[PDB]
Amino acid sequence: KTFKQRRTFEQRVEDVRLIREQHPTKIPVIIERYKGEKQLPVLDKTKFLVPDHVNMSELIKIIRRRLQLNANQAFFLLVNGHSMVSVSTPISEVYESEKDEDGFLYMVYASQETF
Ligand SMILES: CC(=O)Nc1cccc(NC(N)=O)c1
Ligand SMILES: [Cl-]
Repeated sequence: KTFKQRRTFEQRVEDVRLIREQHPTKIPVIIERYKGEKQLPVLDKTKFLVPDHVNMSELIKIIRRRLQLNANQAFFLLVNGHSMVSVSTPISEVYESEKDEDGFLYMVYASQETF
């Protein structure tokens, strides 16, 4: 059902290596809806190539637009399984510290802070 369940560790590593070769300025991001989530819709895809200069605040705005949310729908994003300490960090810096061993950066979204 989840990305890590659909693709082998070998397959995920090789896909991150191809993104380094073909899209060297992009961060490879996996974005999934929390398995408990009732309110927010599912995304149209799972794997996102994010420009490495955007900060987490801008990436939250990007995901809100992709989900076509309105002003008063709540949205919380986990990175590497936990809350973001800051939304001001460039995603290139977030990637270096929070990347998975497969080389993806894993994010999960919910309408509650309580995941
Ligand atoms: C055994 C082997 O190929 N290793 C390796 C390690 C890091 C990066 C890459 N290539 C890449 N396109 O990111 C390949
Ligand atoms: Cl690129």
